[PDB]
Amino acid sequence: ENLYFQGMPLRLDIKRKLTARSDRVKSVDLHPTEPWMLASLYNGSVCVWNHETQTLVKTFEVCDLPVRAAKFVARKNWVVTGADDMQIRVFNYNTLERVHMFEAHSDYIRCIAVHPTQPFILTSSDDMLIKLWDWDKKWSCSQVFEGHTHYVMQIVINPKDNNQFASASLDRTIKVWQLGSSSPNFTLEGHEKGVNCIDYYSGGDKPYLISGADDRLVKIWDYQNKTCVQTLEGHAQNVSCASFHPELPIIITGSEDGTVRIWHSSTYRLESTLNYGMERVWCVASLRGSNNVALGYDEGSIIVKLG
Ligand SMILES: *C(=O)[C@H]1[C@H]2CC[C@H](C2)[C@H]1C(=O)O
Repeated sequence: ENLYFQGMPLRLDIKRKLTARSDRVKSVDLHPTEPWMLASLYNGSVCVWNHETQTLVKTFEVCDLPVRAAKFVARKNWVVTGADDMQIRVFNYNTLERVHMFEAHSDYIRCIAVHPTQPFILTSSDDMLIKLWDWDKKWSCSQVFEGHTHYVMQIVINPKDNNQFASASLDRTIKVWQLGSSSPNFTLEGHEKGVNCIDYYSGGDKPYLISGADDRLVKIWDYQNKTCVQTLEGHAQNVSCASFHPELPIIITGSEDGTVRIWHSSTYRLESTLNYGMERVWCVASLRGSNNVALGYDEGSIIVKLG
Protein backbone atom coordinates (compact mmCIF):
# COMPACT_ATOMS: atom_id res chain seq x y z
CA GLU A 1 0.00 0.00 0.00
CA ASN A 2 2.94 2.39 -0.90
CA LEU A 3 5.07 3.66 -3.88
CA TYR A 4 6.79 0.19 -4.21
CA PHE A 5 3.38 -1.44 -4.97
CA GLN A 6 0.98 1.37 -6.07
CA GLY A 7 1.16 3.61 -9.21
CA MET A 8 1.83 7.39 -9.49
CA PRO A 9 -0.71 9.80 -7.89
CA LEU A 10 -3.47 11.05 -10.28
CA ARG A 11 -3.24 14.76 -11.11
CA LEU A 12 -6.37 16.13 -9.35
CA ASP A 13 -6.64 19.94 -9.67
CA ILE A 14 -8.98 21.07 -6.82
CA LYS A 15 -10.57 24.57 -6.85
CA ARG A 16 -13.28 25.67 -4.32
CA LYS A 17 -16.19 27.02 -6.46
CA LEU A 18 -18.74 27.52 -3.60
CA THR A 19 -18.71 27.47 0.20
CA ALA A 20 -22.28 27.84 1.56
CA ARG A 21 -22.34 27.69 5.38
CA SER A 22 -25.77 26.46 6.67
CA ASP A 23 -27.59 24.02 8.96
CA ARG A 24 -26.96 20.27 8.22
CA VAL A 25 -27.23 19.39 4.49
CA LYS A 26 -28.81 15.93 3.86
CA SER A 27 -28.92 16.06 -0.01
CA VAL A 28 -27.36 17.98 -2.96
CA ASP A 29 -28.04 17.98 -6.72
CA LEU A 30 -26.36 19.80 -9.67
CA HIS A 31 -28.60 21.25 -12.45
CA PRO A 32 -27.68 19.97 -15.94
CA THR A 33 -27.91 23.41 -17.77
CA GLU A 34 -28.09 26.11 -15.04
CA PRO A 35 -24.99 26.85 -12.91
CA TRP A 36 -27.09 25.67 -9.88
CA MET A 37 -26.53 23.51 -6.80
CA LEU A 38 -29.62 22.31 -4.86
CA ALA A 39 -29.32 21.50 -1.11
CA SER A 40 -31.99 20.13 1.27
CA LEU A 41 -31.46 20.95 4.99
CA TYR A 42 -32.26 19.40 8.41
CA ASN A 43 -34.25 22.63 9.18
CA GLY A 44 -36.66 21.90 6.23
CA SER A 45 -35.06 24.50 3.82
CA VAL A 46 -34.39 23.61 0.16
CA CYS A 47 -31.94 26.15 -1.39
CA VAL A 48 -30.61 26.76 -4.95
CA TRP A 49 -27.15 28.37 -5.17
CA ASN A 50 -25.76 29.88 -8.38
CA HIS A 51 -22.11 28.68 -8.30
CA GLU A 52 -20.94 31.30 -10.93
CA THR A 53 -22.35 34.36 -9.01
CA GLN A 54 -21.92 32.43 -5.68
CA THR A 55 -25.38 33.79 -4.66
CA LEU A 56 -28.46 32.17 -3.09
CA VAL A 57 -31.01 32.59 -5.96
CA LYS A 58 -34.05 30.42 -4.82
CA THR A 59 -35.47 28.82 -1.65
CA PHE A 60 -38.62 26.72 -1.12
CA GLU A 61 -40.82 26.53 2.02
CA VAL A 62 -40.98 22.69 2.31
CA CYS A 63 -41.52 22.10 6.07
CA ASP A 64 -39.74 22.57 9.42
CA LEU A 65 -38.75 18.85 9.68
CA PRO A 66 -35.68 17.45 7.84
CA VAL A 67 -35.88 17.18 4.02
CA ARG A 68 -33.46 14.28 3.33
CA ALA A 69 -34.19 14.10 -0.46
CA ALA A 70 -34.34 16.79 -3.17
CA LYS A 71 -33.71 16.51 -6.95
CA PHE A 72 -34.10 18.67 -10.04
CA VAL A 73 -36.36 17.47 -12.84
CA ALA A 74 -34.76 19.75 -15.46
CA ARG A 75 -37.15 18.73 -18.31
CA LYS A 76 -40.19 19.67 -16.07
CA ASN A 77 -38.58 22.82 -14.46
CA TRP A 78 -39.13 21.12 -11.04
CA VAL A 79 -37.44 20.54 -7.69
CA VAL A 80 -39.00 17.36 -6.15
CA THR A 81 -38.65 17.03 -2.33
CA GLY A 82 -39.22 14.25 0.28
CA ALA A 83 -39.60 15.15 4.00
CA ASP A 84 -39.75 13.53 7.46
CA ASP A 85 -43.53 14.34 7.44
CA MET A 86 -43.82 11.65 4.70
CA GLN A 87 -44.92 14.11 1.91
CA ILE A 88 -43.44 14.43 -1.63
CA ARG A 89 -43.63 18.17 -2.55
CA VAL A 90 -43.06 19.25 -6.18
CA PHE A 91 -41.98 22.89 -6.77
CA ASN A 92 -41.68 24.85 -10.02
CA TYR A 93 -38.21 26.51 -9.78
CA ASN A 94 -39.26 29.23 -12.32
CA THR A 95 -42.43 30.33 -10.37
CA LEU A 96 -41.30 29.03 -6.85
CA GLU A 97 -44.87 27.54 -6.58
CA ARG A 98 -45.64 24.21 -4.87
CA VAL A 99 -47.52 22.71 -7.87
CA HIS A 100 -48.25 19.30 -6.22
CA MET A 101 -47.81 17.26 -3.03
CA PHE A 102 -48.98 13.88 -1.69
CA GLU A 103 -48.37 11.40 1.18
CA ALA A 104 -45.85 8.91 -0.32
CA HIS A 105 -44.82 6.81 2.74
CA SER A 106 -45.66 5.99 6.43
CA ASP A 107 -42.17 7.07 7.75
CA TYR A 108 -39.20 9.40 6.87
CA ILE A 109 -38.45 9.66 3.11
CA ARG A 110 -34.68 8.99 2.67
CA CYS A 111 -34.18 9.29 -1.12
CA ILE A 112 -35.61 10.27 -4.58
CA ALA A 113 -34.37 9.07 -7.99
CA VAL A 114 -35.68 10.73 -11.17
CA HIS A 115 -36.14 8.53 -14.26
CA PRO A 116 -34.19 10.12 -17.14
CA THR A 117 -36.65 9.25 -20.04
CA GLN A 118 -39.98 8.16 -18.36
CA PRO A 119 -42.25 10.38 -16.20
CA PHE A 120 -41.26 8.50 -12.97
CA ILE A 121 -39.71 9.18 -9.59
CA LEU A 122 -38.64 6.40 -7.22
CA THR A 123 -38.95 7.16 -3.46
CA SER A 124 -37.40 5.15 -0.55
CA SER A 125 -38.40 5.31 3.14
CA ASP A 126 -37.79 4.21 6.75
CA ASP A 127 -41.08 2.28 6.06
CA MET A 128 -38.72 -0.26 4.29
CA LEU A 129 -40.48 0.30 0.90
CA ILE A 130 -39.42 1.76 -2.48
CA LYS A 131 -42.30 3.28 -4.57
CA LEU A 132 -42.63 4.29 -8.26
CA TRP A 133 -44.77 7.39 -9.02
CA ASP A 134 -46.00 8.47 -12.52
CA TRP A 135 -46.33 12.29 -12.87
CA ASP A 136 -48.13 11.76 -16.24
CA LYS A 137 -50.85 9.83 -14.28
CA LYS A 138 -51.60 12.33 -11.47
CA TRP A 139 -48.57 11.06 -9.40
CA SER A 140 -50.35 7.68 -8.93
CA CYS A 141 -48.21 4.84 -7.41
CA SER A 142 -47.14 2.52 -10.32
CA GLN A 143 -45.25 -0.05 -8.14
CA VAL A 144 -44.40 -0.88 -4.47
CA PHE A 145 -40.99 -2.64 -4.10
CA GLU A 146 -41.03 -4.97 -1.00
CA GLY A 147 -38.08 -6.99 0.43
CA HIS A 148 -35.91 -4.72 2.66
CA THR A 149 -36.34 -5.36 6.43
CA HIS A 150 -34.96 -1.96 7.57
CA TYR A 151 -34.79 1.73 6.39
CA VAL A 152 -34.04 2.12 2.60
CA MET A 153 -31.35 4.86 2.82
CA GLN A 154 -30.67 5.34 -0.92
CA ILE A 155 -31.84 4.28 -4.45
CA VAL A 156 -30.22 4.95 -7.88
CA ILE A 157 -31.34 4.07 -11.47
CA ASN A 158 -28.87 2.11 -13.69
CA PRO A 159 -27.80 4.79 -16.23
CA LYS A 160 -27.01 1.95 -18.77
CA ASP A 161 -30.44 0.27 -18.14
CA ASN A 162 -33.18 2.67 -16.89
CA ASN A 163 -35.53 -0.31 -16.19
CA GLN A 164 -33.02 -1.38 -13.43
CA PHE A 165 -32.26 0.37 -10.09
CA ALA A 166 -30.53 -0.50 -6.78
CA SER A 167 -31.28 0.19 -3.09
CA ALA A 168 -29.11 0.41 0.07
CA SER A 169 -30.72 -0.57 3.42
CA LEU A 170 -29.83 -0.54 7.16
CA ASP A 171 -30.72 -4.29 6.84
CA ARG A 172 -27.04 -4.54 5.61
CA THR A 173 -28.16 -5.56 2.06
CA ILE A 174 -28.17 -3.96 -1.42
CA LYS A 175 -31.09 -5.06 -3.69
CA VAL A 176 -31.29 -4.74 -7.51
CA TRP A 177 -34.77 -4.29 -9.01
CA GLN A 178 -36.62 -3.97 -12.36
CA LEU A 179 -39.61 -1.54 -12.61
CA GLY A 180 -42.02 -4.30 -13.83
CA SER A 181 -41.67 -6.41 -10.57
CA SER A 182 -42.46 -5.75 -6.84
CA SER A 183 -39.77 -8.33 -5.75
CA PRO A 184 -35.99 -7.80 -6.17
CA ASN A 185 -33.96 -9.43 -9.00
CA PHE A 186 -31.35 -10.29 -6.30
CA THR A 187 -29.77 -9.23 -2.96
CA LEU A 188 -26.03 -8.42 -2.48
CA GLU A 189 -24.72 -9.31 1.04
CA GLY A 190 -21.24 -8.46 2.42
CA HIS A 191 -21.62 -5.24 4.49
CA GLU A 192 -21.32 -5.99 8.27
CA LYS A 193 -23.71 -3.11 9.27
CA GLY A 194 -26.44 -0.86 7.71
CA VAL A 195 -25.74 0.32 4.08
CA ASN A 196 -26.13 4.16 3.64
CA CYS A 197 -25.33 4.74 -0.07
CA ILE A 198 -25.33 3.07 -3.52
CA ASP A 199 -24.13 4.37 -6.93
CA TYR A 200 -23.63 2.95 -10.47
CA TYR A 201 -20.41 3.27 -12.46
CA SER A 202 -21.62 4.97 -15.71
CA GLY A 203 -19.01 3.41 -18.12
CA GLY A 204 -20.08 0.44 -20.36
CA ASP A 205 -16.81 -1.50 -19.57
CA LYS A 206 -17.77 -2.60 -15.94
CA PRO A 207 -21.12 -3.69 -14.44
CA TYR A 208 -20.11 -2.06 -11.09
CA LEU A 209 -21.87 -0.31 -8.28
CA ILE A 210 -20.33 1.27 -5.15
CA SER A 211 -21.74 1.23 -1.58
CA GLY A 212 -20.81 2.67 1.85
CA ALA A 213 -21.96 1.44 5.27
CA ASP A 214 -21.91 1.88 9.08
CA ASP A 215 -19.10 -0.80 9.04
CA ARG A 216 -16.67 2.06 7.87
CA LEU A 217 -16.32 0.18 4.52
CA VAL A 218 -16.73 1.08 0.86
CA LYS A 219 -17.50 -1.90 -1.39
CA ILE A 220 -17.38 -2.35 -5.19
CA TRP A 221 -19.94 -4.88 -6.55
CA ASP A 222 -20.22 -6.71 -9.92
CA TYR A 223 -24.04 -6.71 -10.49
CA GLN A 224 -23.72 -9.39 -13.28
CA ASN A 225 -21.53 -11.91 -11.27
CA LYS A 226 -23.31 -10.63 -8.07
CA THR A 227 -19.93 -10.52 -6.16
CA CYS A 228 -17.99 -7.97 -4.05
CA VAL A 229 -14.91 -7.23 -6.26
CA GLN A 230 -13.22 -4.84 -3.73
CA THR A 231 -13.45 -3.56 -0.10
CA LEU A 232 -11.88 -0.09 0.49
CA GLU A 233 -10.77 0.54 4.13
CA GLY A 234 -9.66 3.86 5.66
CA HIS A 235 -12.80 5.76 6.77
CA ALA A 236 -12.87 6.11 10.60
CA GLN A 237 -16.74 6.25 10.82
CA ASN A 238 -20.03 5.47 8.93
CA VAL A 239 -19.64 6.01 5.12
CA SER A 240 -22.63 8.28 4.22
CA CYS A 241 -22.05 8.77 0.44
CA ALA A 242 -20.13 7.25 -2.49
CA SER A 243 -19.97 7.98 -6.25
CA PHE A 244 -17.96 7.05 -9.36
CA HIS A 245 -17.07 10.37 -11.03
CA PRO A 246 -18.60 10.39 -14.57
CA GLU A 247 -15.61 12.28 -16.19
CA LEU A 248 -12.58 11.36 -13.96
CA PRO A 249 -11.11 7.89 -13.22
CA ILE A 250 -11.95 8.33 -9.48
CA ILE A 251 -14.30 7.15 -6.74
CA ILE A 252 -15.42 9.79 -4.17
CA THR A 253 -16.61 8.73 -0.66
CA GLY A 254 -17.71 10.84 2.33
CA SER A 255 -17.99 9.83 5.99
CA GLU A 256 -19.14 10.98 9.47
CA ASP A 257 -15.30 11.06 10.06
CA GLY A 258 -15.59 14.48 8.30
CA THR A 259 -13.37 13.36 5.38
CA VAL A 260 -13.98 12.98 1.64
CA ARG A 261 -11.71 10.22 0.24
CA ILE A 262 -10.81 10.10 -3.49
CA TRP A 263 -9.65 6.71 -4.85
CA HIS A 264 -8.43 5.63 -8.32
CA SER A 265 -11.48 3.90 -9.97
CA SER A 266 -9.36 1.00 -11.48
CA THR A 267 -6.39 0.49 -9.02
CA TYR A 268 -8.32 1.64 -5.85
CA ARG A 269 -5.20 3.62 -4.72
CA LEU A 270 -6.12 6.21 -2.05
CA GLU A 271 -5.40 9.56 -3.85
CA SER A 272 -6.70 12.03 -1.23
CA THR A 273 -8.17 12.41 2.28
CA LEU A 274 -9.65 15.89 2.76
CA ASN A 275 -11.30 17.14 5.97
CA TYR A 276 -12.70 20.56 4.93
CA GLY A 277 -13.57 21.41 8.58
CA MET A 278 -17.41 21.29 8.25
CA GLU A 279 -17.78 18.14 10.46
CA ARG A 280 -19.78 15.15 9.14
CA VAL A 281 -20.20 14.51 5.37
CA TRP A 282 -23.76 13.39 4.36
CA CYS A 283 -24.03 13.57 0.54
CA VAL A 284 -22.15 13.98 -2.75
CA ALA A 285 -23.43 14.94 -6.23
CA SER A 286 -21.67 14.88 -9.62
CA LEU A 287 -22.82 15.82 -13.17
CA ARG A 288 -22.09 14.14 -16.56
CA GLY A 289 -19.97 16.59 -18.64
CA SER A 290 -18.81 18.57 -15.56
CA ASN A 291 -15.81 18.47 -13.18
CA ASN A 292 -18.00 20.12 -10.43
CA VAL A 293 -18.81 17.99 -7.32
CA ALA A 294 -21.31 19.06 -4.59
CA LEU A 295 -20.69 17.97 -0.95
CA GLY A 296 -23.14 18.40 1.96
CA TYR A 297 -21.97 18.59 5.61
CA ASP A 298 -23.22 19.29 9.15
CA GLU A 299 -21.99 22.91 8.65
CA GLY A 300 -23.08 23.56 5.02
CA SER A 301 -22.32 22.66 1.37
CA ILE A 302 -19.35 23.20 -1.00
CA ILE A 303 -18.69 22.78 -4.74
CA VAL A 304 -15.16 21.70 -5.72
CA LYS A 305 -14.01 21.59 -9.35
CA LEU A 306 -11.93 18.36 -9.69
CA GLY A 307 -9.51 18.08 -12.65
C1 LIG B 1 -28.94 13.36 9.79
O1 LIG B 1 -29.36 14.34 10.37
C2 LIG B 1 -27.93 12.48 10.46
C3 LIG B 1 -27.50 12.93 11.89
C4 LIG B 1 -28.75 12.90 12.81
C5 LIG B 1 -28.98 11.40 13.06
C6 LIG B 1 -27.93 10.74 12.16
C7 LIG B 1 -26.74 11.69 12.36
C8 LIG B 1 -28.35 11.01 10.67
C9 LIG B 1 -29.78 10.63 10.35
O2 LIG B 1 -30.67 11.43 10.83
O3 LIG B 1 -30.06 9.62 9.76
